[PDB]
Amino acid sequence: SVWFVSLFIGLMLIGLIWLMVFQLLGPWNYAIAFAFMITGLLLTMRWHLE
Repeated sequence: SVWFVSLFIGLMLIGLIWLMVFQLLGPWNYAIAFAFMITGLLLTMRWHLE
């Protein structure tokens, strides 16, 4: 499944983002954050109007 794989990338990204909040410079940290914004949106556009 293409959505399930996508979701999994997004969790893997969230799992990385929790690490960027509490454990792990700036413009790179926010870049990784941004990429999970792309992934977040990607999953919404998987699906469409009938």
